[PDB]
Amino acid sequence: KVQIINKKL
Amino acid sequence: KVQIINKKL
Amino acid sequence: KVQIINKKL
Amino acid sequence: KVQIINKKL
Amino acid sequence: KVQIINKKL
Amino acid sequence: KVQIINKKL
Amino acid sequence: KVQIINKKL
Amino acid sequence: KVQIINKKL
Amino acid sequence: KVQIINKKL
Amino acid sequence: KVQIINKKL
Repeated sequence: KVQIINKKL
Repeated sequence: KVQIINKKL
Repeated sequence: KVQIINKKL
Repeated sequence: KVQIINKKL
Repeated sequence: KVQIINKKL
Repeated sequence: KVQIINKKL
Repeated sequence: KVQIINKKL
Repeated sequence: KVQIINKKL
Repeated sequence: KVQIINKKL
Repeated sequence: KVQIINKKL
């Protein structure tokens, strides 16, 4: 897996 | 796994 | 695993 | 494992 | 394991 | 920037 | 910047 | 900067 | 800076 | 700076 989980609030 | 979990609040 | 868990609050 | 757990509050 | 646990408060 | 540069050879 | 540069050879 | 430079040979 | 430079040969 | 420079040969 190559993955980015990005969450901006 | 290559992964970034990034969370900005 | 290569991983960054980054959390800015 | 290569890992950074970074938490800024 | 190569790891940094960094916590700034 | 949130970025992964992954290169497998 | 949140970044991983991963290179496997 | 939060960064991992990982190189496996 | 939070950083890991990891090199395995 | 929080940093690890790790080199295995």
